[PDB]
Amino acid sequence: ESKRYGEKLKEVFLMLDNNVVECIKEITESSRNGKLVFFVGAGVSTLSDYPQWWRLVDKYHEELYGSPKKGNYSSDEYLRIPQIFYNVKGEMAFDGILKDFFQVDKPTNPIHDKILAMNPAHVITTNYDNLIDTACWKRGKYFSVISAEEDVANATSSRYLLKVAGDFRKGFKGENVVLKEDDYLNYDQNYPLISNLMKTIIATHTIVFIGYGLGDYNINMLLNWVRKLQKDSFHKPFFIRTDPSPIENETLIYYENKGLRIIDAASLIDSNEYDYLERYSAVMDLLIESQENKFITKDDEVIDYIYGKISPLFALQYIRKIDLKHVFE
Amino acid sequence: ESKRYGEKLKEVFLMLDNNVVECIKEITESSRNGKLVFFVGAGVSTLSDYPQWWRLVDKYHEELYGSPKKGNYSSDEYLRIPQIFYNVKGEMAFDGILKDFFQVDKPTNPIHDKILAMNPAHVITTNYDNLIDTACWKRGKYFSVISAEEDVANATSSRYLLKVAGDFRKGFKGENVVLKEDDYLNYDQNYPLISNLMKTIIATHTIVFIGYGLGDYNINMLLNWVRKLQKDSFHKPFFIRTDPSPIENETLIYYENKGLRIIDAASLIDSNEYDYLERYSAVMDLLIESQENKFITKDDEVIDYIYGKISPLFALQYIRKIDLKHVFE
Ligand SMILES: NC(=O)c1ccc[n+]([C@@H]2O[C@H](COP(=O)([O-])OP(=O)(O)OC[C@H]3O[C@@H](n4cnc5c(N)ncnc54)[C@H](O)[C@@H]3O)[C@@H](O)[C@H]2O)c1
Ligand SMILES: NC(=O)c1ccc[n+]([C@@H]2O[C@H](COP(=O)([O-])OP(=O)(O)OC[C@H]3O[C@@H](n4cnc5c(N)ncnc54)[C@H](O)[C@@H]3O)[C@@H](O)[C@H]2O)c1
Repeated sequence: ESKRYGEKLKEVFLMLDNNVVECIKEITESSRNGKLVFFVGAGVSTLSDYPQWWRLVDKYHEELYGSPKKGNYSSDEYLRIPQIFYNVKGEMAFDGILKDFFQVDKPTNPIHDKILAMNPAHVITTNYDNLIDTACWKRGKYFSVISAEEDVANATSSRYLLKVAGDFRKGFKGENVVLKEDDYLNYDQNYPLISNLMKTIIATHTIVFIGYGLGDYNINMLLNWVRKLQKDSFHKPFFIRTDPSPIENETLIYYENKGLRIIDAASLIDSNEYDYLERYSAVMDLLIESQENKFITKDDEVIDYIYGKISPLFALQYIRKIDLKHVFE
Repeated sequence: ESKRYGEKLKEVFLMLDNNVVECIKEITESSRNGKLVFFVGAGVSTLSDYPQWWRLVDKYHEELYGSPKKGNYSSDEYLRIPQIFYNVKGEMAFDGILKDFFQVDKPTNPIHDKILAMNPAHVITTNYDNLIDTACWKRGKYFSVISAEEDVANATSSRYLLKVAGDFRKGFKGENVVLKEDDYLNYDQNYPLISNLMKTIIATHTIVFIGYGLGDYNINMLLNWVRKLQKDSFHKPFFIRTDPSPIENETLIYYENKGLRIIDAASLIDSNEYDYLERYSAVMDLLIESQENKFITKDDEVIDYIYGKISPLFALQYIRKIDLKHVFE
């Protein structure tokens, strides 16, 4: 643990392919320059035992028909069942179940802290829990929260916490979040400001995609928007994938040509089929410890961390030694 | 069968709900006025043993990932797996699978003839097989086939056969149909005239959906387009549903509020789990035998059928006896 984990991370750093090393090098540089923006989704919140969306679709399904579905719900059944419930049963009944499920208090997993350990310029989450807001407040990093159209102009600070999928701050109702099918069908007409505010950060910042699946609605919509741009014209987003099985090569080639630079979590380490907290932690600790220069051991590498900090100080003819402990950390 | 079927259909009609009776009467009136259009899907081709699309999505999966998938493909897999196989293995292999799977010759089931016996003014189909074209040709009905943009202007007849999903007439290649995921995204740009033609036919005619699942992709786009329209302004399409299990009440209310009048084939008879032909023929025979006046069993209907034919002739001073045999057929 104390020694095992420290040795394991440094050992895994030496076996990584050049692609993962380049991805980590770019992520660390973006974080140091101050242009790193995380994109948290469902998966960084379920580590805090937050309910998954299918557990509410099942409740809607068994309150409409009478029995849970015999299988896993598809992408259409995630938006169509709650819409059938809203149309048939009504709106107050649709909000009673939301109040029952989402009126819970849960802790903040360590990942929520690690995301704040890299100093992200912004944070773009597509979930409605206040776990990330609580973590940011407790760690002392003030972030202006933007969960409504009226919040875009009234931004007190410069760092954002854009919740592009609504929020339950104003109350536990379905008019503040995007859950049904018609909510997605009218997202660009009901949220015209948070769409621009999200598409601008993606184009003028480094983006990471922790906590997301590789076939989500949001990821595919973002890739559809990205394909409408020109030749390169922007930085390809990084995608931390933490699924149990290793990613197939065909599906990796298919997605790496659409913009993603995938960093699979179940390839640097071997873990159990349910140890998700130890798959997020591998990538996050790899990035954080790459920031701290722990994974630096070579003769030519010390002539880069030394030249890369002394070379700018060449126009000056004689710099003081009292502040020379500032050009280095 | 031979003689019991005539009594069984009459009993079913006598034991029908009033909504289905009204739907059948309106359908018969539309057929008699020449304003009936049939929307045929990929459920009248499987009666001819035509290869279902999930077999191609299974061959693509087997050739990509080496082994078949576990379970049943969702909506996204129906459009993404073919797209991944395209982007990875090339258009040549994509079309090689298409030619090997779709270059077959199947007969025309009795439903293709019951469809034509109702005398439709148009036929809109999302399948690519030429089964409906063969059925039209082998009965003396001339329909102008329309499966590409260049065919819209070069039409010669007034009765269209609008294949709104393409056709393999000009070669068994994937560029002549809509099968992938990017084909569906760029459909309004690649088929701007066929969409307008289909929308105009839907607006100015009576539509019956036969062969489509209720949660189909195509149906849920027409249902979204038909909501952007104003108040009533048109006629709600008829949907002939022939699934093995009866439709639930909530899902019936959900789709009847979206502008659909549903005729459930699994609620008018008692068929087996795989007796799809006996359910198609149970709803396509009620309409045809209602046209033939096999259900008139009251004096208020015999003094009305005669009156609807004879009343317009009251203007004429005297009609010949060889025209009374023309007024009635
Ligand atoms: N889809 C259904 O109807 C259904 C039915 C029964 C059970 N489940 C279970 O719900 C879980 C999520 O299913 P999904 O369809 O959203 O796949 P998903 O990959 O789209 O889930 C999103 C991401 O959540 C992340 N994550 C972090 N901790 C997790 C945890 N304990 N469990 C799951 N994900 C975690 C993962 O990185 C995952 O990629 C799965 O464990 C699944 O077995 C789903
Ligand atoms: N639903 C899936 O994703 C899936 C996946 C793998 C295999 N399958 C198999 O394919 C069959 C149909 O799958 P689908 O994707 O077309 O969904 P679906 O059942 O909704 O098919 C659409 C329509 O085909 C009509 N039809 C007429 N004859 C039919 C026949 N012999 N078999 C099936 N439908 C007939 C049905 O009335 C239906 O409305 C299923 O019975 C199953 O054995 C389905």
